[PDB]
Amino acid sequence: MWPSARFVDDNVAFSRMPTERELDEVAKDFDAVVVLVEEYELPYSLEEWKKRGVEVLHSPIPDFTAPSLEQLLEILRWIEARVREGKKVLIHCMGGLGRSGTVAVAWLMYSKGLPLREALRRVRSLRPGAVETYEQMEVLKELEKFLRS
Repeated sequence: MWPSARFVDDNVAFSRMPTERELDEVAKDFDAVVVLVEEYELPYSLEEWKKRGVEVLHSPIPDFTAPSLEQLLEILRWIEARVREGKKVLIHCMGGLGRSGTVAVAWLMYSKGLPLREALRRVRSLRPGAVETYEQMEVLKELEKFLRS
């Protein structure tokens, strides 16, 4: 396996951004990637995934910002669809902590129904520093309120 990835369940992992040298490595282990980095901060084209048969969701979140609740729901629904297909999914931004950790926390709440406080603790046990900003925490609170409705 690609040990930079940390799995929050059997199918979904989060990590820092794979370099071009790591693409075949990640493609061996994952069938889909959620790319949270802006295109202009990529060192290769996302066509690199397509030539390897890996499905791509490109839903960028600017550095040090939170996704909207609607953006987070779109990403969650897409991860669920790949997982239902039996695929393994890698979530990544650049650093592997803030934006990717937020989506990882959201996935646990969304898929397992975990409360925010436990999902947060889980992901930070995996990667200390995950979910970096107040806005990232706040969209996770909004997601929780959404889900409990």
